Amino acid sequence: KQDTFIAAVYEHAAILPNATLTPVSREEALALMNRNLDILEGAITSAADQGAHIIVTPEDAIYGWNFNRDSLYPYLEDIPDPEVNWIPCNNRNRFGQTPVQERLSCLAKNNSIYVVANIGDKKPCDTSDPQCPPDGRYQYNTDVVFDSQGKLVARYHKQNLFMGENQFNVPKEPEIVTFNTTFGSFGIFTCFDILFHDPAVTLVKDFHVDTIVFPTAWMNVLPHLSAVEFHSAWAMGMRVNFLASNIHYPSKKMTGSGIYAPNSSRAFHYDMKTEEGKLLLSQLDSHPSHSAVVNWTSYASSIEALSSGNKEFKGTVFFDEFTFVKLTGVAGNYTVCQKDLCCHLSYKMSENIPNEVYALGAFDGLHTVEGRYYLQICTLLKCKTTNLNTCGDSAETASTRFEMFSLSGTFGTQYVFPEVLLSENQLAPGEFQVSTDGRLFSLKPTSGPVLTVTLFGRLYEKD
Ligand SMILES: *[C@@H]1O[C@H](CO)[C@@H](O[C@@H]2O[C@H](CO)[C@@H](O)[C@H](O)[C@H]2NC(C)=O)[C@H](O)[C@H]1NC(C)=O
Ligand SMILES: *[C@@](O)(CCNC(=O)[C@H](O)C(C)(C)CO)Cc1ccccc1
Ligand SMILES: *[C@@H]1O[C@H](CO)[C@@H](O)[C@H](O)[C@H]1NC(C)=O
Ligand SMILES: *[C@@H]1O[C@H](CO)[C@@H](O)[C@H](O)[C@H]1NC(C)=O
Ligand SMILES: *[C@@H]1O[C@H](CO)[C@@H](O)[C@H](O)[C@H]1NC(C)=O
Repeated sequence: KQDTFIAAVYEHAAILPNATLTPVSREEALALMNRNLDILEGAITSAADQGAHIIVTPEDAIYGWNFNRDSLYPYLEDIPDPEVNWIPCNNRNRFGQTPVQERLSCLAKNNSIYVVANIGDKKPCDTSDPQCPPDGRYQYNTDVVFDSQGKLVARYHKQNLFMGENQFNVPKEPEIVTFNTTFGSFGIFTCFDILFHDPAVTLVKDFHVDTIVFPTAWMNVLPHLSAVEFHSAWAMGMRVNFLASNIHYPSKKMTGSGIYAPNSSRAFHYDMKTEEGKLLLSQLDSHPSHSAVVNWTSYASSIEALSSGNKEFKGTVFFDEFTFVKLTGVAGNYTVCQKDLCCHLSYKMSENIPNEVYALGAFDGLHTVEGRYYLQICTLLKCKTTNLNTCGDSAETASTRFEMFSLSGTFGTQYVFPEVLLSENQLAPGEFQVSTDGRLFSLKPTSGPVLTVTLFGRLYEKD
């Protein structure tokens, strides 16, 4: 047992297979995957050379995301259950046709570092299995973890597939996967999983993991679902360490990797301008200590409305119709409600920028586009233009700094993720805090202009 460790995550500019009309050969698939593994090896060795205990690499980092069932097939391997007790590097012939697992095992062993990666699983089946797909096998999006001896210690099949992941199957039941180390208990899940209850919430609530490792290939959607923004907020809301390893592909708005602790981001990377990968390291506590449990409706339910006779308007945020009120002065106090959710904001801007409009919004309803999930959100955000019809649209930059803010709401859930995002998609580590009574508030003037301050709530039972 050790009290701290060094975490590493790598943002990877993947080598994508070329567009072809029919499946490539096993041999071609393996040659491509090995070209990606050559680059990941560079990151793994560099991290180990700086004393890292664990490194995470991204979802689809080894073969990309452009597949149907058949074009994916040659990239797949049969990945056994870790209960078999297998070190591929030391016993390479135990299960045949497993060169990717072998190389990952050797990378972990030779650099004595835990290695988290995402590859593809195939599970052959018969018609005797009533669930067996017509084409004779299951295909899974699969995280694998190898320990510092090269032993396979975790295998996780992605539960919540994103629209367009037609090449993979959904597992029969959600797989709750953990692995224990000398530097804490770890849980694992993948990209889209972060928006759902199973396995993500269960790992924290039932299995009490200290840290999440998180391969992802996330497409950023402002104002609330940029990777570094939402991932760091989830970590703070769930009170776990969080190691997010993302694909680097600006063409599809993929960039946003980091290492996040319960109180704050520790390192983050965002880059839409280059095609470079990036390795991040940071120290973390093996067993983070926590403050008291946050009651998200406590302060909000205790006060009278901060404003009345609001001039309210409708605005669209990522396809959801929020109820907004405009912030008129350089300082103010507003309350706005939609159905069961009332949202309260107190603020003071550093300067009124005349052509820049900010609004406070509330949403309480079911999201349906690109996925189905129930939301309660209170948001302060920079409107894209001066027109109120653009409040909620994607806004990349702003000029208004804030001297103070305090946001809260009457949430009917205890799963709330506190987000703060500054202009140019920068996080604000150490500049804000969450109180026990559910207030997201500033500790000092913001170091840069504000894109949003948001409390993003999930009511999993209403999905
Ligand atoms: C209404 O908003 C104002 C900000 O414009 C709040 O003012 C307080 O400002 C002082 C600065 O001297 C801070 O110390 C406090 O932190 C601010 N408010 C807090 C903590 O609530 C004012 O309090 C707001 N009204 C409320 C909350 O009823
Ligand atoms: C990944 O699961 C995609 C998840 N989708 C997003 O990042 C999406 O932009 C939001 C933020 C969840 C909004 O709906 C993996 C993936 C990557 C590429 C293609 C398909 C799936
Ligand atoms: C894709 O084709 C280009 C051009 O011939 C080639 O340089 C590259 O190596 C190819 N990649 C793969 C995976 O075949
Ligand atoms: C592991 O190191 C040994 C050194 O002899 C060698 O067999 C192999 O090339 C190495 N593999 C990796 C992936 O580092
Ligand atoms: C949270 O606070 C509200 C209002 O103060 C109270 O009614 C509720 O019982 C509290 N819930 C928990 C779980 O502490």
